[PDB]
Amino acid sequence: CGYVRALFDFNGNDEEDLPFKKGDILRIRDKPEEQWWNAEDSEGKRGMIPVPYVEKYG
Repeated sequence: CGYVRALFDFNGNDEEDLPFKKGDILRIRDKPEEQWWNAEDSEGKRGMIPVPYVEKYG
């Protein structure tokens, strides 16, 4: 219920979007766009995360 998970490790590492990893945890915070939303990683880093690269956990 407002949580996603990345099932793929990305290479990119822009100084704007948070980096993802295989089997990473990312919480949903705000979904302004229709592809990348602002999710809070499991590190407290709140940035844009892909909805496709991730999955609906809860």
